[PDB]
Amino acid sequence: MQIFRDVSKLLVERVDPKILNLFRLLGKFGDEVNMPVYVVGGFVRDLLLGIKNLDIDIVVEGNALEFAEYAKRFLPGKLVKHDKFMTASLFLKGGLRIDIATARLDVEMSTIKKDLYRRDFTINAMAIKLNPKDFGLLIDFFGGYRDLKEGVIRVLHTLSFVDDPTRILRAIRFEQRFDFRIEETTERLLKQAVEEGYLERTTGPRLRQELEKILEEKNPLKSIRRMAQFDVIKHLFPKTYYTPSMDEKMENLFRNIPWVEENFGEVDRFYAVLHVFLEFYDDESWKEVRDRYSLRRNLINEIRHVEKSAPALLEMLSERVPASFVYPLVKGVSNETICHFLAYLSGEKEGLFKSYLLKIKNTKLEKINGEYLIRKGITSGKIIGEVLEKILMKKLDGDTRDEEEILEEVLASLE
Amino acid sequence: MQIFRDVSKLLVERVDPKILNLFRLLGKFGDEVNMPVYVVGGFVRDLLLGIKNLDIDIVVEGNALEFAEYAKRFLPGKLVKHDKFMTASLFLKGGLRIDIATARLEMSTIKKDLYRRDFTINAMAIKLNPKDFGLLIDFFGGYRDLKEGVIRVLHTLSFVDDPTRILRAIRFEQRFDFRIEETTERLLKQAVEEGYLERTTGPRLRQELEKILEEKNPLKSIRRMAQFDVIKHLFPKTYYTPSMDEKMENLFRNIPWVEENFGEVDRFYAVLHVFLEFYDDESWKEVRDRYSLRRNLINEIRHVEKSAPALLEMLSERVPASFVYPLVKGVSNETICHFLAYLSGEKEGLFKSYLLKIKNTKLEKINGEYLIRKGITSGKIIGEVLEKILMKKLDGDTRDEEEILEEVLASLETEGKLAA
Ligand SMILES: Nc1ncnc2c1ncn2[C@@H]1O[C@H](COP(=O)(O)OP(=O)(O)OP(=O)(O)O)[C@@H](O)[C@H]1O
Ligand SMILES: Nc1ncnc2c1ncn2[C@@H]1O[C@H](COP(=O)(O)OP(=O)(O)OP(=O)(O)O)[C@@H](O)[C@H]1O
Repeated sequence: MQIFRDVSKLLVERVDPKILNLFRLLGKFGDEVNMPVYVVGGFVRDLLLGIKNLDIDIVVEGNALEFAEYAKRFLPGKLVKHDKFMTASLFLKGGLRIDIATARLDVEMSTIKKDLYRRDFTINAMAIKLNPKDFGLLIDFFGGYRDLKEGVIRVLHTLSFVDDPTRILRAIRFEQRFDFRIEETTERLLKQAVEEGYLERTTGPRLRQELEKILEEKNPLKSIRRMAQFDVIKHLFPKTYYTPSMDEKMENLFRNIPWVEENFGEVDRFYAVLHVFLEFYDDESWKEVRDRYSLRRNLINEIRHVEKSAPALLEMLSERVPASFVYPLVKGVSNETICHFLAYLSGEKEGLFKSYLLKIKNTKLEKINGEYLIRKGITSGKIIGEVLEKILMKKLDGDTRDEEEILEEVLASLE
Repeated sequence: MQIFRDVSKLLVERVDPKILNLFRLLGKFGDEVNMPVYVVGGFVRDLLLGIKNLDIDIVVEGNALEFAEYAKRFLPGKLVKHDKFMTASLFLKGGLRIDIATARLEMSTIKKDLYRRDFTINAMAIKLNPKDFGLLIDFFGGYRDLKEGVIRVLHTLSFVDDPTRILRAIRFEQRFDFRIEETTERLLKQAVEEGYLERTTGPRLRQELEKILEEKNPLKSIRRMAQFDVIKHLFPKTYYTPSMDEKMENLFRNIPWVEENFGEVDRFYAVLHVFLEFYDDESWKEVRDRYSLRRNLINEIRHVEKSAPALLEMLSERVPASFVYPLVKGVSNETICHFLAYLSGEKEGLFKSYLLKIKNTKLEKINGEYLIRKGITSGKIIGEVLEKILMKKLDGDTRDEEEILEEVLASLETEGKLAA
C-alpha cells in the first residue's frame, strides 16, 4: 500500500499553533545536531482520527539525551533525563509532556522502521518526520493508515502476543475505545496466547498496570466484557468465573461508582472491581491472587463482609426498615465496600439504599452531646463506646431531645 | 571575493533564544509558502560586531503581506500592514516587532534589494530557510569592510540618489570608529559641492541630523561634518570658524552639567543656538521654515548673541547675584547652554554657581503676592515689587517682609498711594 503520505496540511489545520510550532523547532534542532526527528505512537494515531493528544512521543536517530539537552537550551521547561536507557522528558506548560527516545541500532535512515516494527498494533506504529526537509512525512510501513480507515486492531507480526502478552489486554482496550474490531488473524493469535498460558506467564505488576489503564477508560465494562469473551479473566484470576450474575453485578458496580465518588470521594476502581471478581474465594486462592498482584491484606475480609451480608441488605431494603438496622453493615467501610454493596441492586432498592447511606453520612451529628457527660458520670472503656453507639442509632430513625434518650438507654440497658 | 559564509554557529551563540526560535520559525514559514526569507540590515552588522540588536528586519522573496499574514496564524500579535509599497509589521511583546518587506522585483533578487542599501556593512543578509539557515550573504564586501572598519557606498550615484547618506556616512563613521574609504570620501565631497543636500527635503535631513546628535561624539561628528563642508550647505549663513568651534566645544562639555541641574537638553536646538548666530532677519525665515524650527527660537538665539559680551565683565568683577538674573530669567535650558558656550575655567565655575543660586533662591518664602494685594495694588506692579524683593534676596536677606517695606519705600520715586 501507500507507505508514505504528506500530512503537513492536516497538521497545520488540526494542530494548535503552540504545538505545531514546537514540532517545527524540534525538527530544526534535529537538523542542527544532525539527527532525524520523528513524532510517533499515540499522537500520530489520534491526529489522524481527529482526537486531541498532549502526550507526544519523539524518537530521534542519534542520542535522545544529547538531542534533549540541546533542545532545553532553546525551550522553557524542566528536563528529566533517564540515562540507563537513553531517554528523556521535557516538561512544558499546559499539561504538555514531550518524551524523547533513541531509536536502536526505506532510504536508509529507516531504522525507525526497526523502531516502529517493535511496537504493538498498526495504528500505533506510524511516525511523522519533523526535520524541515521532510516536515509532514507520514511513515506507515504496516498499513496502520488504512487500518484507521477500516477501524481495525492488528498486530505487526505473528509473535506479538508471545513477546508481550500484555498486548492481549492492550488490544481489547483500544478495540473498545474506538469502536474497532480485532481482525481475524490477530484474534486467532490473541486467543491462542490466552489459551496456552501467556498471561499466567507474565508478571503481576505488568498485568495490574494494564488492568488499571483499562479501568481509567471511558467505558471499562466494555473491556471487562470483551475480556470475558476471550477467556482472559479466567486466566488473571483463576477462581473468578464471569457469569451473567457477575456481569450483572459489574454493570451495577459501574453505574454507581460515579454517585459514590460524588458523595464519598475517590474510588479506586481496581479495588472496586476486585470486590466483584473475587467474591467467594477460598482462603488459599486468595493468598495467591493477593500475592500475584499486591493486594491490601484486609481486602478479603472486606469482600467477605459484603458477600455475607448482601442477602440481609436486600431483605432490609424490601420491607423498608429503620436506617439503624443497616448501619452495622456500612460501618467504617471503604468506598469500594459501598460500591460492592451497590453492585447488588438496581431500581427502587438502589436509590433506597442510597438514601440510607446519605442519612448515615450526614446525620453523624451528635451535636450538643460530646462524650463529656459520659466520663463525668462513672465509666470505663468499652461501656463508654457502647452507650455512645445506642445514642447514635436512636437519632438515625427518629429523635429525642438532647439526652432523655441518654438516660433512656442507661435505664433500658440497666434493665 | 567570498560571498557566502556560515554564521549559524555565531547565531546560536549570540542571539537570544526567544529570537533564535523566531528566526527558525520564520525561515520555516517561508519554506511552507515558497518564499526565501532573509534577515538584513543592521542586525547582521551588529551580530558580526558582537553588538546587541533586537531589530528584526526581514525581507522575503514573495509578498510581505501574504507572508506576514501566514506567519500571524502562528504568532500572537497585532498585524499592521503598510499596504502601499508592500510592507508589514508583526507586533509582539518585550518591545519586539517584526518588520517584513518584499525583496523588490535566480534566488539572488536579494542582490538587487541589497544593492539599494547605503553602505557595505549595512548591505548584508542572513538566509533563514532551514536548508541555508545561518548563511551570510555579502555580494558587496561588507565583511571585509566590517573587519577593516570601512565605510563605503555600494555604487557611484549612491549620494545623488539619496543625499541623506552623507550625514549617515558620518554618523556611522563616528559610531563605529570607522573611516570613509577614499573613493566614497571623494564621491561624497562631490555630492556636497554640487549642492545635493539642498535638493532634498528638510525633514529627511533634520531627522538624520538629530540622529547624529544622539550618537557617541556629537562634537566629533560636527567637526567632521565641517571638514566635508556640509554645515555650510545645510545652514547657508553658518561659517564654522575656530570661534564657532570653541563655542561648540564648551557647549558640549556643559550640557552634561546643565542636564544635571536643570533637566533635559534638546541637542538639535542647543546646536542651532550656535549655528544660527548672527542670522539676519531674512535668513532666519528660510532655515526656520525648511527644518520646521520654532518661530521664537530666533528671538531666544538673538537674545544671547547680544547680551553675551555683557556677561563677561559681570564675571570679571564678581558682581552680586542680582545683576545677572534679568539675563537668564525665563530662558530655556538650551539658552543656558548657549550662554555656557562662552565660558572656560573660573569664569564658568562662577557663572555656574550663579545659575544655581537663582535656581533655588527663588525662595519666595512668605511674601507671596496677595500679601501685597492686601495693601492696595493691582497687576503688573505686584510683579515688579515681588521681583525687587526676590532680587535683593539673591544677595543677602532680612525677614522677607522687612524687605518689601524697604522697597515700597524705595518705591517713592513713584507707584501710586500711601507711604508716609
Ligand atoms: N506493550 C507494548 N507493546 C508494544 N508497543 C507499545 C506497548 N506499549 C506502548 N507501546 C507503543 O508506545 C506508544 C505509547 O505508549 P502508550 O501506552 O502511551 O500508548 P498510547 O497510544 O499513548 O496509549 P494510551 O492512549 O492508552 O496512553 C504506543 O503508541 C505504542 O507504539
Ligand atoms: N538612507 C538610507 N539609504 C539607503 N539605505 C538605507 C538608508 N537607511 C537605512 N537603509 C538600509 O535599511 C537599514 C535599516 O535602517 P536603519 O537606519 O535602522 O539602519 P541600522 O543599521 O539599524 O542603523 P541604526 O543604528 O540607526 O538603527 C539599514 O541598515 C540599511 O541597510
